Amino acid sequence: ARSTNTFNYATYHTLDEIYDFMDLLVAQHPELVSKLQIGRSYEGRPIYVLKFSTGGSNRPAIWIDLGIHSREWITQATGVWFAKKFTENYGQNPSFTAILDSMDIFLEIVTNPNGFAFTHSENRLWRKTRSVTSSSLCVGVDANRNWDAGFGKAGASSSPCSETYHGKYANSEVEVKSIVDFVKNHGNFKAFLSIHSYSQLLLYPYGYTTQSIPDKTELNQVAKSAVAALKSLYGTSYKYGSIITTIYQASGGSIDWSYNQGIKYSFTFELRDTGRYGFLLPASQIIPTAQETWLGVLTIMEHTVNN
Ligand SMILES: NC(=O)N[C@@H](Cc1ccccc1)C(=O)O
Ligand SMILES: [Zn+2]
Repeated sequence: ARSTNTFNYATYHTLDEIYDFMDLLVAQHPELVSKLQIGRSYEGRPIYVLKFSTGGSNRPAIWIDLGIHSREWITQATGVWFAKKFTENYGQNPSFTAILDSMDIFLEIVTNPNGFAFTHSENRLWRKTRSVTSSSLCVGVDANRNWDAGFGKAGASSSPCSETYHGKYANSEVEVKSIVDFVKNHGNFKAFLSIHSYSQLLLYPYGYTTQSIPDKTELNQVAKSAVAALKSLYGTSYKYGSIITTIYQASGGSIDWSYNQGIKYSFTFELRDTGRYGFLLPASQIIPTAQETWLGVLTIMEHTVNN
């Protein structure tokens, strides 16, 4: 309510509640976290990113986004928990402290604010953005089919009414371009993590082509380690591998774009579960999901620091 220590992390929140949370966190830890507005949504809502930094100019950074697909509520809920955990473990956990003393972490909890608000007021299963385009009565674009990586190719739909519609052209969605511009301007990101649900998978590039990435051997081992770490908590089983070999051919995905930009440690997490609840995961699983996911994320971060 009026203190991140009183905030209920075991329940799902609205857009306003999450945004308020950000202000409270920043007010409580001014020396560690700051709120940056990287753009505005199609409908004009501000797009915020939380920057966790210990100092420095343009220290190598880790990017983490959640909620690019509005209906995957477990992701924004995990992002809120992550934000609080960062402030609790710095100075207490030797590994994480080491990470923050040398790198910055950028966390975008609500990557698709228009769609998120829509899931709360009209359609709980909305997945796309909220932009409208003349030649169609259908609304929205699949933000994770809109990136400049094999755009328009197999793995995305060309019909505006489709849940996987890629849009008119790469980066047409302001929600996507806002991230692209910020990452490009920064120029020093070392890791790029995009979180989704559901399926319990840890994926690496590529999704748009069957071509194997040059760093396949290293990324596969990093994923193997992260999955083992995540499983150690509650025994949750995750599969891992390239997007195209694990799920299916998908074009215009964020991770493929970031990897092609030279950001080697690009991974997408697909959280719980494997279909029993799907997108409607019970609130009682928020904390356990967040706790185990953190172990997998920390593993990737550790590798990035020492590499
Ligand atoms: N559940 C869910 O959203 N799955 C992802 C799969 C994916 C991951 C990374 C790149 C491309 C595609 C989707 O965007 O459809
Ligand atoms: Zn998704």
